[PDB]
Amino acid sequence: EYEIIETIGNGAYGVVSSARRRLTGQQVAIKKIPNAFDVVTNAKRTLRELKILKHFKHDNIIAIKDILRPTVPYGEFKSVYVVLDLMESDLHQIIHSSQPLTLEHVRYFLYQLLRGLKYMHSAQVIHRDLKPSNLLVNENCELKIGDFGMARGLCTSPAEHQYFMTEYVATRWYRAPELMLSLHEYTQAIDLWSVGCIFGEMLARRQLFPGKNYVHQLQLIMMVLGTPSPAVIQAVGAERVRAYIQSLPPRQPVPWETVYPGADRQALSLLGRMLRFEPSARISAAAALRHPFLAKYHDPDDEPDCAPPFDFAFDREALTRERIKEAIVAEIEDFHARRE
Ligand SMILES: Cn1cc(NC(=O)c2cc(C(=O)c3c(Cl)ccc(Cl)c3F)c[nH]2)cn1
Repeated sequence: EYEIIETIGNGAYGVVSSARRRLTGQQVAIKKIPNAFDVVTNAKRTLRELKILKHFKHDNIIAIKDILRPTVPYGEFKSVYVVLDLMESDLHQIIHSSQPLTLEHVRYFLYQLLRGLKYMHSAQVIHRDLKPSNLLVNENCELKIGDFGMARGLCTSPAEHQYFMTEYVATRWYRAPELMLSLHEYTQAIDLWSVGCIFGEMLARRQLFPGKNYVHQLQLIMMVLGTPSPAVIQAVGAERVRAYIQSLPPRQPVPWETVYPGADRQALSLLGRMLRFEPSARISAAAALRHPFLAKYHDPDDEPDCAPPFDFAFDREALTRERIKEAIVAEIEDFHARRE
């Protein structure tokens, strides 16, 4: 049914290969999740991502094109094969390379990212791990958000460690203040912090806050944003961090013009609207698409919401590996039923 071209990916998620459907000739990416059901944690993530990707139909979100059916007896179905959009590169590789990236690239890439988040956010899904390398880009310059392993809804299970240990959620360099400090306000605004970090990175083609560890991360952020306000300092979850921040002299925010000298005025306008300490002070995805910097591409008339919202209830459930296997197989059957 498929003709393998070459291998490209490894690992943590599995193995990725480029391929073509024999009948159509159309090119795809095939991900093998080997021994998919052997570990509960992994199996749970697999089910969560299968449901998420099947839920979205959006040009700026990686899509499942096919899932191969077991052609073996059920008991020997060990590894899962997912067929996905083939994407040549990603935003990290592009930013950190000798490829072009003018203001127009920045503008268009940001536009698509935000377009994808408006959709995803409206379904009540926080990605929680946006970074350049999770944003794939194909030969046509389409940007697609992938890697939904970290994604959660607005109210989650206290049985997960992450519920309390927010400072370990996602990736340090793009991790929102509210996660670092446990500000007890966990919304889609988490993503808009990461977007700001990505935006900044694209403007200078280097990482905005590359802290070596926890404390240095906070220091790097505060070098630009200044010290958090009193109101935020009070809201800090743990005593020692709270105390640490209070131990520093007040610092005034640096205007973005200084951080990124000579950069587009309209770009820094929007950037500033995203990188603020307080979650609810940050611009939303939907509103950022309205900002003058994205004038050129914004079309209210082609930036859909996602109905209905995604429900994360299934993830809360306590299932054995063998039940998770069934649930995943049901999703493969459902995929094909819904088509054929
Ligand atoms: C450099 N290069 C990468 C490819 N592969 C693709 O086309 C491709 C990747 C995806 C993903 O959902 C995805 C995966 Cl599988 C692993 C990790 C992350 Cl972060 C992802 F986003 C979908 N298609 C080919 N070359």
